[PDB]
Amino acid sequence: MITGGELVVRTLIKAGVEHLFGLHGAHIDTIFQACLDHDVPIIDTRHEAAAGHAAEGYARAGAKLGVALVTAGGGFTNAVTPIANAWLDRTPVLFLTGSGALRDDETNTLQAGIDQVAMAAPITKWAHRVMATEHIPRLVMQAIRAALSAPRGPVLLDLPWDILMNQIDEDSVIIPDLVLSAHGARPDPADLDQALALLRKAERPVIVLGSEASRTARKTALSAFVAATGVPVFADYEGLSMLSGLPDAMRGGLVQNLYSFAKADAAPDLVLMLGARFGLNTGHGSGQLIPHSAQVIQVDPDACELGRLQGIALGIVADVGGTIEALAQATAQDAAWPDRGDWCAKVTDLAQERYASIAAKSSSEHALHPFHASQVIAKHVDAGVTVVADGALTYLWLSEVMSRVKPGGFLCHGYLGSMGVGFGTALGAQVADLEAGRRTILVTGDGSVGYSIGEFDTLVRKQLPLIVIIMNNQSWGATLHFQQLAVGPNRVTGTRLENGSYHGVAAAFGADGYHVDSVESFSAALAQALAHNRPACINVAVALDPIPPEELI
Amino acid sequence: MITGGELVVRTLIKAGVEHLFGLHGAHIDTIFQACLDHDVPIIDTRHEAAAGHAAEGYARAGAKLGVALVTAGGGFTNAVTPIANAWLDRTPVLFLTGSGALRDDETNTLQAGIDQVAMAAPITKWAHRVMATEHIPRLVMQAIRAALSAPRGPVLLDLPWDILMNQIDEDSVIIPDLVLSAHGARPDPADLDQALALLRKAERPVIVLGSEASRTARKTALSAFVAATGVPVFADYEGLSMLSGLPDAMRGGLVQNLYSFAKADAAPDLVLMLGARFGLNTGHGSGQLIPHSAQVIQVDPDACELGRLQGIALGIVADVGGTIEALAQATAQDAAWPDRGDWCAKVTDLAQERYASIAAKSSSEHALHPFHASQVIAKHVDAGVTVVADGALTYLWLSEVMSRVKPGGFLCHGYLGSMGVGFGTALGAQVADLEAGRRTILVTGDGSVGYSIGEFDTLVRKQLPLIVIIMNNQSWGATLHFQQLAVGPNRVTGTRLENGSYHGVAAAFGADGYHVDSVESFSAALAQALAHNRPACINVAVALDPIPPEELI
Amino acid sequence: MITGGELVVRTLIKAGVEHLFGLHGAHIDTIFQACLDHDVPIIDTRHEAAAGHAAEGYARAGAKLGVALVTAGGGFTNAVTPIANAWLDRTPVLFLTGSGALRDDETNTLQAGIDQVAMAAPITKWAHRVMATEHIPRLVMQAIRAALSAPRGPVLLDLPWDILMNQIDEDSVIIPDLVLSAHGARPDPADLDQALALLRKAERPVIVLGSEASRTARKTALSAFVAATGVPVFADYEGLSMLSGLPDAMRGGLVQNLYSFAKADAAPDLVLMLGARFGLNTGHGSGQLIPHSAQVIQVDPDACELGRLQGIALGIVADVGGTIEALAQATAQDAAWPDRGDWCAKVTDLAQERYASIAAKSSSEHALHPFHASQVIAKHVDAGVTVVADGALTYLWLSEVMSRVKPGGFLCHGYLGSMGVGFGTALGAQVADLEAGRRTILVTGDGSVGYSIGEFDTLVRKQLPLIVIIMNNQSWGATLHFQQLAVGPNRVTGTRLENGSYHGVAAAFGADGYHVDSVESFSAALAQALAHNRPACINVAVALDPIPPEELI
Ligand SMILES: Cc1ncc(C[n+]2csc(CCOP(=O)(O)OP(=O)(O)O)c2C)c(N)n1
Ligand SMILES: Cc1ncc(C[n+]2csc(CCOP(=O)(O)OP(=O)(O)O)c2C)c(N)n1
Ligand SMILES: Cc1ncc(C[n+]2csc(CCOP(=O)(O)OP(=O)(O)O)c2C)c(N)n1
Ligand SMILES: [Mg+2]
Ligand SMILES: [Mg+2]
Ligand SMILES: [Mg+2]
Repeated sequence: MITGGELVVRTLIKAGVEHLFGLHGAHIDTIFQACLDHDVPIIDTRHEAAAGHAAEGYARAGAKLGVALVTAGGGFTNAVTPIANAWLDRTPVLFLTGSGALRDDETNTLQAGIDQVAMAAPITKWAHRVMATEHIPRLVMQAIRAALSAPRGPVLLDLPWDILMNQIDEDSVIIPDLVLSAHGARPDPADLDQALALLRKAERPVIVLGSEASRTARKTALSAFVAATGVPVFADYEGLSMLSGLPDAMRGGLVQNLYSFAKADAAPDLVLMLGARFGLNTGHGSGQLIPHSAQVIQVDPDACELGRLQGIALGIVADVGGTIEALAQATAQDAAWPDRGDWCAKVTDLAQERYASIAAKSSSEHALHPFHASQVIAKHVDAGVTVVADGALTYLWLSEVMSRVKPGGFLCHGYLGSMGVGFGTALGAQVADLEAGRRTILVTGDGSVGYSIGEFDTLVRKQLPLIVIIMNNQSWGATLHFQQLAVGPNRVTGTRLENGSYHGVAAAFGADGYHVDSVESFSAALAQALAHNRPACINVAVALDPIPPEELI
Repeated sequence: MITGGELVVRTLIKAGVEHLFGLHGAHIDTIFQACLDHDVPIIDTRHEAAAGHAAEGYARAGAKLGVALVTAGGGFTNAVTPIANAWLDRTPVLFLTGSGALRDDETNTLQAGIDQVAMAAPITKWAHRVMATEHIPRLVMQAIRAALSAPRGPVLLDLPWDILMNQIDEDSVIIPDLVLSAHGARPDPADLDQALALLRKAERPVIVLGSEASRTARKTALSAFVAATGVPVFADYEGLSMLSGLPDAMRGGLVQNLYSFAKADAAPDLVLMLGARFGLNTGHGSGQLIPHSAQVIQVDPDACELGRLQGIALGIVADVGGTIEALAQATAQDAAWPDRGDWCAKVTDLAQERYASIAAKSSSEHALHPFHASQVIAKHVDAGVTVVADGALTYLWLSEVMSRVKPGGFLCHGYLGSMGVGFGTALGAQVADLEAGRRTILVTGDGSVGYSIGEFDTLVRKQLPLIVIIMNNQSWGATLHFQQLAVGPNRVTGTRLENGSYHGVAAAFGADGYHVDSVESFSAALAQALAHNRPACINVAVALDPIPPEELI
Repeated sequence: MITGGELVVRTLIKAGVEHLFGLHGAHIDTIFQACLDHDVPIIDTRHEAAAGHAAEGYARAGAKLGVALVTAGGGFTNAVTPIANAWLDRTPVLFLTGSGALRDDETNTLQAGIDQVAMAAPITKWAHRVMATEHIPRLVMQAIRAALSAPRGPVLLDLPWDILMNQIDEDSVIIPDLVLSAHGARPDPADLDQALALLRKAERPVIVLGSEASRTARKTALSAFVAATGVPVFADYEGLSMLSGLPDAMRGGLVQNLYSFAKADAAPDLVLMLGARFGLNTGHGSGQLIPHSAQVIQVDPDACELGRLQGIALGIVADVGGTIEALAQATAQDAAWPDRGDWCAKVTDLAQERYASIAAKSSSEHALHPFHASQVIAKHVDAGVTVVADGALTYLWLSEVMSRVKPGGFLCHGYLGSMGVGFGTALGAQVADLEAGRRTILVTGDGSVGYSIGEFDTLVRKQLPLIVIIMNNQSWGATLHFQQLAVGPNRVTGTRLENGSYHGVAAAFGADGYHVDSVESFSAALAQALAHNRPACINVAVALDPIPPEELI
């Protein structure tokens, strides 16, 4: 005789999950008991939103399934921002929630009576309420299959208190394996051929990676394909870390710096989009990054994304990882590829030029320029580090130093653009980075850090050595800029935050707190915090007036 | 200057659509005007349900996109049953609906004020309301891409009266092409290898086809793969017609007759499921058709379906058509395949034995046995015929004669099990069959025909030579059987239909009407109607008491 | 030991329901068995849509709860149009639906796996799935209270097959009474005073009744209020029959004929709206019926409706029935009311003038004018007759003769404006009219009758003596008019219906069939059918070209 909670955890074990992120409630205590018995850690936070964002972080930074665990009612409703974020970001999280007992349904009782499945339906791949304890294993496994397959996304499994506490005889119900191929589907040989023929006869070809390249992590395949063709590779934020293993001469970097190419007479001839959607990060349908004049080969698992905002030449529905593999295989059997050395140097030179351009207009005459601050962070970024970015102006500036470095992970806002998401995200990422030997750095704004500032307590309780760097410009920055730029100099309201010692908050939570206002003071602080196996907060006084290039766009 | 309706039709044209199925309304009259101008026929019915099912029938029988067109309000709400059916049936239909003008939203006006998108969300791949006339082309095309890619399914595009009537200058908005590869994704080489290895070392292997094999229609690939391996092939209803081109010795027929295999000591060793889900048609998780002892290779575009009710050996998420192609390609390069002649003969003999078994207990001592009736239909079934089946007992009987024939199409109930769906389905099918030179026969129940009996008018108006065969047992038959069988002999209520001359109704609508009660009278009637390029109704008096084998299950 | 189906029926009994309207299915057979045992008739139709509309008709014509009963899957989806119609019409129907068993949820099984509750949520007052058999009584009763209270509306109760078949010991679960006051809430005395003060100092005051006056049927109170004040009373379609008991001199008739009042210098001074919403029937916010210059007193149970499209003077949220009562009570204690005889005559004269105006332009030079046809129906309309109206042009013409007669019921399209709804509606109404001794006449279009033409069978099987009058103009009339009027003379497509003997269809179903083409032939036919306790169809050949005054609007 065992509980439905046991059933959940036994299935999670068989799926290979090793960590869950949650906040306790009576409704879901059978899952806690089971995890205690099985030595499965639940990283318990101070807010369900932080718990959900940790699950995302864990998934995004480890390329794993993330699992979030929340109680009925407010437990679920506090998880909604994570679910929506993961939905837009194509990130694989199983959200497990409690709900009211099915017996005594519709009795106006504690934490019951909200349609949690209806609320999640618009923003999950699947959302469903379990009706019987016996169904737990097959439904947990089905939810996980939905989460993990292309395009990845969140799933909500709602488990009534009733269903969880009820006891059945183990050995009346079978726990299935996760039987799902790890290699995705790949293009038809004729599409691959055509794609390769177009790639071969292009003068200025370019590859753009998006989130699905990251989720599948086919690093050795990518790098064989890139080495054979010499075609320079860009990424949106989520795909960036997939460039870390490529040879320098073909790291184009973040797609944004594709911006100035047209006016340099170097607008790409052809673009191979591998899970990079037409939208915010790729410049919508504007043709400012992905030129209207270019032939586009788009590979996405969702047919809707294929040429959504712009005409394309070849539309392939397939898995991105499977496709990368296929390109490598076809390309190992090839080796008649034109040089592209000149084109690669041009790509390199343009990225380099934007950087030096920015550098030529940055200061400290009584105050630290956000670009200078980002540079200080940049010199510590390599494959042994995951960078998590939050807070508008902060990350638009940070982005300019991200292309020339090679992070193990880079986790920035997706389409949701939700301020505050970073803290939970970074905490989940650090958990995943512990097995891989990486340090997680969170770079956030003074506004954004306030959303989840209580997580400092969690960092100390759980001994997670996350470094939280706050770019402190005394304001909701991008948003203050909008008011001045779009309305007028004296139209600034509700956008100032001229109060609060954030390092003191961290100190009062047990975390090491630093405050800095200079290139040299910040440098020393970050170095000292990296040297300690200890969580930290670095409160960086930074100038507000400078406008990052990406903002004017 | 052109209308939003023009924009819709121009985009449909470029997608290659050649017929729409609808019922007129003022709200959507711009689409009618445009179709009139471009010579695009709209097949207008007597009920939006019939229109919607016609779109299904056209898609299912032509392996094409089907397009339904309904007005705001009741237009949409009448279309809901077709949407749900297509959803469960993985059938590609674009449902185009009017809705209230966005200007004067929330003014309690005619046909406005129901959230049509919210209603369709639970049963569509995508459902969305267009907000601007300029968006019409990219959104129509996006909707079509979603409909057509794996697994196929319905899509609802809601077009406000406002948005449709409003005029823009053509040449300010571009009409995209349909750029979407026609070949689906295929398995990773290593998964294919493993699948083929398991297939090669099996003793009693079996292939089971489901709806996706049918949507992709890779007939020449399938038959090359079957010819190379000699592996017998079964299908659920929707997959059946895909067996019409295979050599007889490997036509297992409908999956149901896999039922008696276990007790004959011939339970399959291995089963290759190509788009056949675990569910109603495959015997759920019971192992009565797909044995628990068998190794299962499942190929489905939705990872959810992979081993949903039962353990599997290999779970591949890929397109079924692309998979079939890949198996043919790998299998042309092979030709070292074990005989399977004995096994195929065994498959053959079991199917044949079930048939003769049924035949040995069927009569006419004053009344025509439903099996004998089905046989009369069978002798007219070949590649030049699409059979559409409705009505419970009718189709459970019909199913027993469908395995030994080779129809160009077989369209039966799917998971929805919705009585009455057949009439509109057969009407759409007949439209698709006209270019292919086929005849459509509908075989339906006296109950089910009453759902859409007015479509006889549409047959006559539109000169569609459909033959409507009514198995008339004076009742909602299966449903009456349930009452006697599950409750008791004198517990029959609301299930009798002892009234109504259905051939008369057809005659009053201008269609040729026949009434028959015998093997010989029915035979003559069907032959005569097949000989005429004319729609017909054949009212067949048939016995009620007999229980089809499938019913006891 | 008893079934959940028993529980449903026992609770329905205690609520006082005496008829259900449904179509049988195995999933809901426990309800059929129970009704058979308790002598509760289920009127079984040929389409769930018809069943649902019958429930509406029964409720709308009897001022009762209507109860509809449909099976899982297609049974529910076919009911959707009735649900939506009842939603916009504020009509009290309990929709009881089957759904798949909760055990074996998510097994891809027959008729399961569509989120029926999600589909109904956007168009019900409450929609809910029952989780335990013990909950059936309290939940049925809850559903009924929701349906019956102000503003009335449809409710969906979803009862899994599981839940219905499962057996419990009766006497372990109590069946509650319907304990819900029959008298609605009434306005605060101060609001009533103010309303009465404004009404007393008005020069040209007017009352407009809507659906909620009809649901509560406070006939004796209304007529005491009207007799005390001498204030003329109008109604939208649904409120019309509430005018049948009032003195002639204060019967303004349908609100539409308030149209010409402004240009006659007689635009109302003040309007007391009793459940009449701003919307389609009251001319939206246009002030063509409810003048912008008038002081408006609006009484509605939904605060949202209060001045939704137009400024009002006094907004009261209360029940319309309770309010009418309160006005009668306050007004019995009053009797100092200004004359209004002149104003009433003026109202009378305007209505009369519109009628004579129309009459002066109607013909038969080879063809029967729709107006003349309506007049033939009018001479049989009194308190002993319920009129049901369908089909666009048909009812816009019929409406012009409705003001001067006094029907026991008038059931016309509401906001949904869904063609075809009439047939089931009239069938339900005739069931309700049987206890009250009334005859039901359906007046419908040739288009609309096609939607549910099979119900002629149901009329014969159930011996319901409905008379179905088809205004046959060989077309979807209003819709063809729109094309000529809005697009052009030769822009007529998919709007013609030049085929089909509708009377023949009725005769083939066992109903008396007539066809007529003249004032005198129609007159004889209608009289003969009224004389027989028998269902009938009168196919009326009617001219198409005439444009009803309401159409130009
Ligand atoms: C949850 C959420 N709240 C508000 C906003 C709107 N918003 C866009 S930028 C911004 C704030 C910037 O704050 P900060 O973290 O201080 O970063 P800075 O721009 O100062 O670097 C706000 C409020 C949002 N996108 N998401
Ligand atoms: C829309 C719908 N209504 C009701 C049912 C329940 N049902 C199962 S079998 C059956 C009807 C069979 O009647 P008929 O069309 O005459 O075929 P028969 O079995 O009588 O040959 C019904 C009504 C359903 N599955 N779908
Ligand atoms: C279900 C539905 N279908 C279509 C329309 C659009 N429409 C406006 S009136 C009308 C048809 C008129 O029907 P009929 O019964 O022939 O009316 P008449 O010819 O008497 O005007 C249609 C189709 C609608 N409002 N609802
Ligand atoms: Mg800031
Ligand atoms: Mg039957
Ligand atoms: Mg008509």
